[PDB]
Amino acid sequence: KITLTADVMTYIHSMNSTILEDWNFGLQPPPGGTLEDTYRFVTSQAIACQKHTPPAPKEDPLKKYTFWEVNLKEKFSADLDQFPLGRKFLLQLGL
Amino acid sequence: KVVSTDEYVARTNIYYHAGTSRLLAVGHPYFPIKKPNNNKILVPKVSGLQYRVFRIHLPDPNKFGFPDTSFYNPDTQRLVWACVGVEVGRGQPLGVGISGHPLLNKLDDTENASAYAANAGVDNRECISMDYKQTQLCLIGCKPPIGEHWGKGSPCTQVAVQPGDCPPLELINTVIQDGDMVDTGFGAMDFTTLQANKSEVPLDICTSICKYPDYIKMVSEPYGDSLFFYLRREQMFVRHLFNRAGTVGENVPDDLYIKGSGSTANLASSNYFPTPSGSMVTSDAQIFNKPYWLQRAQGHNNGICWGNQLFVTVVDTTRSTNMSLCAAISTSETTYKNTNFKEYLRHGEEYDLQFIFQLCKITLTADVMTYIHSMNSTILEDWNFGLQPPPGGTLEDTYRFVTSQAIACQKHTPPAPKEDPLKKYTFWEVNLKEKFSADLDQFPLGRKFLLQLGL
Repeated sequence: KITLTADVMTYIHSMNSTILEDWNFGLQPPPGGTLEDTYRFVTSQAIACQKHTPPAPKEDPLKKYTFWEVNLKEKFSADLDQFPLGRKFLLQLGL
Repeated sequence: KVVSTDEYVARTNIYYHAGTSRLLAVGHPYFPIKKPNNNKILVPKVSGLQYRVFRIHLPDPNKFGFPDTSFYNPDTQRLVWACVGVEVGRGQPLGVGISGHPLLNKLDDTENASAYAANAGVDNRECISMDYKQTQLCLIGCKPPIGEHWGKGSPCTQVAVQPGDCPPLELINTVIQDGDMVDTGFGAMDFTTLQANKSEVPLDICTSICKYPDYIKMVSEPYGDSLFFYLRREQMFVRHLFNRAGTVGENVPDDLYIKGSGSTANLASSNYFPTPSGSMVTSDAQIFNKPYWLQRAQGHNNGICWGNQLFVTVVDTTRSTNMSLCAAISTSETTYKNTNFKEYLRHGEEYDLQFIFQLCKITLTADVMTYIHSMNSTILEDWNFGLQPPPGGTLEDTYRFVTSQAIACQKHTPPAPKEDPLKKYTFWEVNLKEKFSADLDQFPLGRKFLLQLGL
């Protein structure tokens, strides 16, 4: 996890914009903010669940190049015990 | 998930009284009197069977100018009006009306016959009258009442109905508007559309629609804004029994009798119908001129007159007596000349309302707001949140705020007044903006209520 404060953010951005851009910060309720604000927030926030799903997928910034693609999105697991590496690693570190 | 207003609504120790001076309405008991050629109603229809609906307007609490304003913080909440006490004033002396129709589709007394009925010629209708079902009722809410009734429901694309063919039915909900008709003892339906006959019921209702409070639905309401308080009192019985003249729509299955013979040979109409009769009225029966304390309500909304609005809906036959007034054409002839006198019919209604309201504040936080909005946008929209100084905000912000805020007092007063979202409908308007008071001691209800609660 990464607590995102100003400096933090900045540093990251400066380091590599994308990182943040890629992420998404769902609008949140402004602390102690003027009712007006809060209100508006609600509204906007409310009209944010219109089920409209038009999220234009970004483009591979390296489409140019080509290499062996390896999708893992559906291969993550917790009980490493069920895996060699897991076992090894696990035991290795111990805890 | 919904919740009782008590959750988000804060109750103050402030109470106010308000009530109409004395409402009065007079007109024709059966129909309006308008110019034959024209349409402008010289005289309006006025009967004890008209649904009395009141759009009670209240002054904006937040906009109201109070003595002390400490009790709450305008930077965190808004004020709302909450009714807690109401009394309905009925001024006319107890009495009964009576309606009918010169050519009601009456056939013959089915109650008891010596010998079989005659034969159906044409235009056998007659002039009759009656005393509809006795009904007392009233209800209140921040939203208007919704009636149910019967009507010609749209059909299916099949046998293109053969003229005369029986129409299909459909229960219909509708906003009970002021003046509408209450069940008379004939049910709730669009007599107009359902009875082409135009002589099945007394005139006063002939061309109209009898409505009934769709209590059920009203309560089923989650927020339950429709109505939070009410009480009904109806009763009636069979005065007479009659046969409906006309032609058989659906025939009697022979497997339910033995063929006639001679006079009997031919079947008489089986389509009977009764004469409603609201029995005698009594004082002890009375339901108005009594105070109602809306302390608790089984509904989620607890008398939160949102938008500073209100809906008192009443119905009372108990004082229906209409007076037959007659004027002569010539102060001469010492002999009664039927043609020397013009007969008229008039009915009047005396009303007067009064209530007690508790002031209420509502801390507006996110969830809060949301809930409200979700519940009913308007509420907030209607309110106004003057820009405020952002806490600890960047000087830049604060600054800008100032500017904007500053340029907000340019004396420019172009506030386009909103539009009645129910302009469509129409009912008895009741402005109270200038009738609120604190020293309830100066008022009956006040006294009563006051003492009643004690503190």
